[PDB]
Amino acid sequence: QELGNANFENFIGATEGFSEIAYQFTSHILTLGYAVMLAGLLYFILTIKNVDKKFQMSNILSAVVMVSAFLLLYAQAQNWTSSFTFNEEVGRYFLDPSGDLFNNGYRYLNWLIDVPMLLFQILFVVSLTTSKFSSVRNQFWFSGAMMIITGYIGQFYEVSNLTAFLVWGAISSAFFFHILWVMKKVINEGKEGISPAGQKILSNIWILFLISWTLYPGAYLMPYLTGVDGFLYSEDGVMARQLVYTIADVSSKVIYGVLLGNLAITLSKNKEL
Amino acid sequence: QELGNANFENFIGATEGFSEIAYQFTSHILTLGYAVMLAGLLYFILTIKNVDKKFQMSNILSAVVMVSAFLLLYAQAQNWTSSFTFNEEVGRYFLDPSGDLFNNGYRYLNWLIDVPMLLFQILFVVSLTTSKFSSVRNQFWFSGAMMIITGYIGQFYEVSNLTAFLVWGAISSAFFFHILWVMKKVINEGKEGISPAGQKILSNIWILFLISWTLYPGAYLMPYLTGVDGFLYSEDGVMARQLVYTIADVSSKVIYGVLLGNLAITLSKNKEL
Amino acid sequence: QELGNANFENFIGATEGFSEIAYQFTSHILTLGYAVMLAGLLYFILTIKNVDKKFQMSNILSAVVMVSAFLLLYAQAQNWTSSFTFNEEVGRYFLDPSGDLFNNGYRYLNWLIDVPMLLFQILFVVSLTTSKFSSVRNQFWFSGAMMIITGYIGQFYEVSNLTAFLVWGAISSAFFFHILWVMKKVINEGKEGISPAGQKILSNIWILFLISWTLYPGAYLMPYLTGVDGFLYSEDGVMARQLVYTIADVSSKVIYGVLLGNLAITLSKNKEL
Amino acid sequence: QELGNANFENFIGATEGFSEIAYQFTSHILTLGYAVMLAGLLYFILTIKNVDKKFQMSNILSAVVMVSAFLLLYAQAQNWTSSFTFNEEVGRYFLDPSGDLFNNGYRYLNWLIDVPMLLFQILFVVSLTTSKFSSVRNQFWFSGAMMIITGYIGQFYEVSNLTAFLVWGAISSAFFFHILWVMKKVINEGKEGISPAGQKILSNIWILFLISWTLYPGAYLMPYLTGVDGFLYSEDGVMARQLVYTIADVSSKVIYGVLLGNLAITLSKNKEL
Amino acid sequence: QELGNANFENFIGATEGFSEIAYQFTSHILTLGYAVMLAGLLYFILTIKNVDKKFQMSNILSAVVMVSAFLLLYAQAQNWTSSFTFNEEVGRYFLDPSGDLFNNGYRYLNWLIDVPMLLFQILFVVSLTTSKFSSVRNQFWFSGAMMIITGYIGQFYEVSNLTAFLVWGAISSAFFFHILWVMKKVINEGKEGISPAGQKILSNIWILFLISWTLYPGAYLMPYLTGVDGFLYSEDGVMARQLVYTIADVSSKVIYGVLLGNLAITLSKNKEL
Ligand SMILES: CCCCCCCC/C=C\CCCCCCCC(=O)OC[C@H](O)CO
Ligand SMILES: CCCCCCCC/C=C\CCCCCCCC(=O)OC[C@H](O)CO
Ligand SMILES: CCCCCCCC/C=C\CCCCCCCC(=O)OC[C@H](O)CO
Ligand SMILES: *C/C=C(C)/C=C/C=C(C)/C=C/C1=C(C)CCCC1(C)C
Ligand SMILES: *C/C=C(C)/C=C/C=C(C)/C=C/C1=C(C)CCCC1(C)C
Ligand SMILES: *C/C=C(C)/C=C/C=C(C)/C=C/C1=C(C)CCCC1(C)C
Ligand SMILES: *C/C=C(C)/C=C/C=C(C)/C=C/C1=C(C)CCCC1(C)C
Ligand SMILES: *C/C=C(C)/C=C/C=C(C)/C=C/C1=C(C)CCCC1(C)C
Ligand SMILES: CCCCCCCCO[C@@H]1O[C@H](CO)[C@@H](O)[C@H](O)[C@H]1O
Ligand SMILES: CCCCCCCCO[C@@H]1O[C@H](CO)[C@@H](O)[C@H](O)[C@H]1O
Ligand SMILES: CCCCCCCCO[C@@H]1O[C@H](CO)[C@@H](O)[C@H](O)[C@H]1O
Ligand SMILES: CCCCCCCCO[C@@H]1O[C@H](CO)[C@@H](O)[C@H](O)[C@H]1O
Ligand SMILES: CCCCCCCCO[C@@H]1O[C@H](CO)[C@@H](O)[C@H](O)[C@H]1O
Ligand code: NA
Ligand code: NA
Ligand code: NA
Ligand code: NA
Ligand code: NA
Ligand code: NA
Ligand code: NA
Ligand code: NA
Ligand code: NA
Ligand code: NA
Repeated sequence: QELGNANFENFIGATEGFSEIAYQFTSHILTLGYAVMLAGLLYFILTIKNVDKKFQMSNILSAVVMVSAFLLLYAQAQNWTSSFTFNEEVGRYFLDPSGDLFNNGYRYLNWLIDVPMLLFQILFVVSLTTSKFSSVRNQFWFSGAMMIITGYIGQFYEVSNLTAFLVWGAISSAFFFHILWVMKKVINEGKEGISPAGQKILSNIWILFLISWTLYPGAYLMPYLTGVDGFLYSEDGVMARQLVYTIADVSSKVIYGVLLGNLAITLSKNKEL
Repeated sequence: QELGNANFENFIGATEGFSEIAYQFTSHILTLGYAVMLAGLLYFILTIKNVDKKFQMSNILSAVVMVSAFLLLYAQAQNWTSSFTFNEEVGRYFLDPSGDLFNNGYRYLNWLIDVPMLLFQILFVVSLTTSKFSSVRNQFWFSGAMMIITGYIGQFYEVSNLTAFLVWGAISSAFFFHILWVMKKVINEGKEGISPAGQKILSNIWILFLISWTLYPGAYLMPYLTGVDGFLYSEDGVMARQLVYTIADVSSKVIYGVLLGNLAITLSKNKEL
Repeated sequence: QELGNANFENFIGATEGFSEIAYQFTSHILTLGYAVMLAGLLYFILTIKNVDKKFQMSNILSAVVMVSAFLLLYAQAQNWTSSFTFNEEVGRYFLDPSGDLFNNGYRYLNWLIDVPMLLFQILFVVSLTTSKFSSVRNQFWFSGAMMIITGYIGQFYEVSNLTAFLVWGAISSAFFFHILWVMKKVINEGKEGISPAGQKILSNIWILFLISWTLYPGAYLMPYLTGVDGFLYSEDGVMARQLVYTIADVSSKVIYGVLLGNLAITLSKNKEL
Repeated sequence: QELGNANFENFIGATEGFSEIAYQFTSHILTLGYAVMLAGLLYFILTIKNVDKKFQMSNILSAVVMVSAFLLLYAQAQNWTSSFTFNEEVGRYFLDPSGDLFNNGYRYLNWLIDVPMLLFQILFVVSLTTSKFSSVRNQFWFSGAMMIITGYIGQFYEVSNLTAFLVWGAISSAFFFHILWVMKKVINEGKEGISPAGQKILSNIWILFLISWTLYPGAYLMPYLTGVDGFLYSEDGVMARQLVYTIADVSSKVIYGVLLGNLAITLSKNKEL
Repeated sequence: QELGNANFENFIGATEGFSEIAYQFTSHILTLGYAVMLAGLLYFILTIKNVDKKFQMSNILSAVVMVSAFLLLYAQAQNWTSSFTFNEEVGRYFLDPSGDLFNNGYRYLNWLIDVPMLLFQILFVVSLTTSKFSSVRNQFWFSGAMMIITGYIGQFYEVSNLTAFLVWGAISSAFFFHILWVMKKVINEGKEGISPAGQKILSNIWILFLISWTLYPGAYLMPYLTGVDGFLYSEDGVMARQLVYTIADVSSKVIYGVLLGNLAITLSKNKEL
């Protein structure tokens, strides 16, 4: 059976198949994912007036990201259940090509919304000092797009061409390091001339950002993090990848948005928190 | 046939199958469930302005839980009708593995929204005295997460390994007892320095909370509450489990939210009821 | 063919099948049903501020019922088209058990929202005199639940056990008569000490309530209202039942809600009719 | 192949089948239809505050009609693609009875919302001089209902019984002429005592109303407007019917609603166009 | 096999089929498309109050376009995955006629919303000088309709009749040039009597408009832009066409709407950027 430039989920599914626990867990974690995003959409809309007018764009951009993430995770939850079907003889779920092959690439192109908007929205809460707004925005958006597109190309080859997978991944990582660099400056400048309570929130935002964003390259490498024929090149690695994505999605989008909202409240003249 | 680590609904469905009443009732009760949650979402949004600004976060968190519960019960309603198909020869509904096995685990991971948010929202209505907000929140969220995850692992073994089922269930129960303990403190402190009308509502909330939350471990054990080859290890137990879930869902999420809203009104300077 | 405890729609569908007109009409009338409810949801939300704050809960409860009725009629519309499939050889639609048997019981459990909320909402518009709010509410909700649950059990036996059908129906009818009794008291007390305009609307509400609610037991009996092998034990009775449900649904939920809104306007100090 | 009392789309589909252009166009025009209605729903809600309070009910009733038309055209768009399936051997789309026969009757029962509400809403913008509001409303609603129900019965016989088709159509046309008569009076009285700009809009509304509403009986007769075995008794007539419906739907519901909104603005003390 | 007047996607799909990358990418880019539009819908609604009342109609018309584009791209995303199915033997996705042939014509008829509304909305932000509002609107709408309808007819013949394809395309292009001419006048008059900041935004809008709108005829010609049996008459051309549509959709609808919003803010007495 030729699968070509397909994600490793399809190779595990076509050879060993998935146990009840592996198949059900992956469905459950994607379902939790899209439920969090629709709940988050409601939260960010309903709390718009908790902050001064100038900060409300951050709530709006959080809502924009919630719409993207809800739609994508809802679609992927259906893609999972469509791509793997129970075999009564062996009692496992095997690749069902009539559902299409499963592909994580759905996430990557939707990041062309998420990444630009997540990076942009902090610039509506913090005030820059030494950095120029337009310059930070342009660097975030350029490096964001390049990081996503190079990684997108890479993940198609995660089984078919390990070399292409690692080279494209390495190129993507360079743009990622640039984003980390710029965001660190933005957090530092944001701390300047605000209450200590605001400064503490920005310290928390930086840690959240660094960990949550690093989880995505972690999900990229997941199948090979225990090397060739390792523990993770298995249904266990399939489960781990979607779990890491869901932790990263909730952390990078919802918790990030909530912390920015809390910062906006502290910076708001009327509001106290 | 080989079903592995699957819920007992699939064993009943694959051996005896379900009568018209058992199959239809389970579909009906899940449909009522998701209808209550979407109706509740509308209620919590439309009543936001019935309470002082400081209490409105409770309405918002109720709405967040309604989104989670609606999405999950809607999905599970479809999962039920997909997993069991009419056999014309015998006139009963039998396991249809092309629909996937039925799994209650969908509920468990979505509780990672419901439980944390339900426990959190009371802290936006009552005032603590001796207990610290952040400390109560952290205990609720840590013990809530551990209770859910341990029970989640357990329910996969409810047929395949009764020992694992009972041990994981027992560990989960310990975290549950801790939650009951902390919530009792919160209700007691909440009663201090408020009107007798408010105190009565908090007394009602405690009883509602204790009964509604205890129904979940009840649903966990349901198939075995009449022992080996008991009355409940049957389509009658399948019906009973989803009925208990729906009573618990409506009670723990909607009625809880309504009572908290009514408490917020009594604590609101402008508002009266 | 063995259908067990199934609604008579399935017996007609499995024996005679449905003509184009019978099949299409039943689909059309259910589609009109769910369209009216979603349109009504929009109407009740958009007119909230047309009445004094104290009356707005009636708009909210109308909206809650609209959500329930929309969801249920939308689901039942799909259930109808799934349960009956065209046979090319004879040119009629026959029972397709792969879609599941058709069951009116979906409506019954959703009445656990509709009935309690419809009975409750009038208590936010009229003022009681001799009766206590909590007492009327409790009687409405207790007798409402018992009426629904006993009728729900009954309708499963409408073909398989005419005796059980009529006995459960009779028990349900007793609870219905109690509801009619309590609602008559509520209307009488509501008329006391209000404008003639208000009194006229309450007279209209009583007639609407009495006729619209009585249509439901009419739908229950429909197949047998022309006796054994009568005109209505046919596709014509199948059509008649869903037509009566749709007239009852629109009358009891939407028109009732509109009249209560109009009553609220007349009782509103700020608002004018 | 026995189709019985079915619309002519099914006879063309079962005999000649549909070319790529005929099948795709019909799908496209229904898709445009439902898109216009959901976009219109948003427009009528967002512009509510552009007119004086007394005129806002017209926006609300426009929104109500948008909900009905969106739901119906969305359902019919799916019904079209379900009822006709590609035959690879000849490269045409043929009747697929597993999808159900296609029926325009879906539209007719939903007109029980559209027609009453479209006729009603003008009475919240114009002021009558000779005519009583309640009397005009009752005439519109009675004649609207009778026009719809008689036409609904007729269209089932458009192939099976040309005589029934034409007689029911003729009876329906009588009620239609009554509606045209009453609406002409309403427009004339509406022009009395308003600005010339308002009078011009009402002149436009009358022309729009007369043409857009006459398109519906045009769609009814479409297959036979070129006589027996004429050009229109073909895939070309199938296309023409749905095109005429979509022009009529957009004109009678959206453009009508926009012109009424524009009239309301001119009659509004605060507002100007 | 015989495909008749069908888009070239179906010819590639039926002969060579699509690689994993070609099939998945096309699905991903359409998914991004509809996600951007629903996120944009939320953005345009939530930012309505960021501009003076007189400019808010531009936000409303942006929202209207978002509804159209979301619905269309969502439907087309499903049409793509329905029209091509994995062949296990060769590991490619081939035409699945049971899903219907794929057709870009869905986009064209929905442009009867998008094009008229996009051209109209600028007239609620800029002030004309020498040109009449009604005259510019009428020219936009007439030439817009003719451009769309002629191109719509053309694209059905892109394989079956290259001559019809190029002639209808040429006629469509003439109406397009007229639109470019009128929009240039509108931009010029719009620049008169506004701040240099406003003039810069209008310069950007003109460039965006010219490039984004020209991408549509580019997508029309895509398969033949490398001549007969060129590189683009392939899965690579299929990918390129949907990529160009998505870039054009985001640019012409969302970015255009955002720039108009930014212009409205600069022209707003209360607000500043
Ligand atoms: C055994 C087979 C025969 C069965 C035939 C049944 C006949 C039922 C007739 C009337 C229902 C009256 C029920 C009483 C309603 C109780 C209301 C209630 O529970 O609320 C009390 C309220 O609080 C006050 O203070
Ligand atoms: C076959 C090759 C195609 C040739 C390419 C044609 C391009 C120009 C088309 C039309 C120009 C004028 C059309 C204007 C249509 C009416 C709108 C209008 O100008 O009227 C406004 C009214 O006067 C209120 O002020
Ligand atoms: C802005 C986003 C766009 C990104 C999407 C990329 C898709 C590339 C599309 C077109 C390039 C091809 C231009 C064609 C120029 C070559 C002409 C040619 O090859 O000659 C024709 C042939 O030789 C005579 O028979
Ligand atoms: C919610 C969406 C977010 C925050 C997306 C973030 C995505 C990344 C940080 C992706 C990074 C990658 C690498 C650093 C290397 C491998 C390829 C990527 C794109 C997964
Ligand atoms: C609406 C969601 C709610 C209130 C969820 C509550 C869940 C529980 C209280 C679960 C408790 C469990 C045990 C104590 C033992 C067995 C495993 C669990 C997780 C079902
Ligand atoms: C919109 C929902 C409403 C108003 C539901 C009303 C339901 C009833 C009045 C049901 C009555 C019944 C009987 C009195 C006898 C037979 C069984 C029932 C439940 C259909
Ligand atoms: C959007 C809904 C509208 C405006 C509905 C209008 C429907 C009609 C004017 C129908 C008229 C008919 C006749 C006059 C004869 C044939 C049967 C009808 C019902 C199509
Ligand atoms: C978002 C929708 C937009 C902006 C649509 C624009 C459509 C066009 C500019 C279409 C132009 C065409 C030609 C100039 C020639 C070929 C046929 C068309 C219709 C694609
Ligand atoms: C930085 C992390 C990258 C480490 C690369 C590890 C090389 C993995 O090696 C690969 O493992 C697969 C599954 O085990 C095998 O099927 C492949 O044949 C093999 O190339
Ligand atoms: C704390 C409540 C747990 C009670 C444990 C009951 C033990 C049931 O025992 C189990 O019952 C099943 C169904 O009858 C049988 O199929 C199994 O063989 C048997 O092990
Ligand atoms: C309306 C309340 C009383 C109704 C009782 C009517 C008795 C119905 O009688 C039933 O009729 C069915 C269809 O005709 C038959 O198939 C059954 O054999 C017969 O028991
Ligand atoms: C007012 C318009 C009514 C005209 C009705 C006359 C047309 C009836 O002609 C019908 O045409 C069908 C297809 O062309 C044939 O299949 C039928 O046999 C024939 O009766
Ligand atoms: C202005 C751009 C239009 C250029 C028209 C080029 C003519 C293309 O020629 C066509 O190429 C197809 C694909 O290779 C072939 O299948 C056709 O047989 C051939 O007619
Ligand atoms: Na599956
Ligand atoms: Na598929
Ligand atoms: Na089923
Ligand atoms: Na499946
Ligand atoms: Na069907
Ligand atoms: Na089924
Ligand atoms: Na089709
Ligand atoms: Na079907
Ligand atoms: Na596919
Ligand atoms: Na199909």
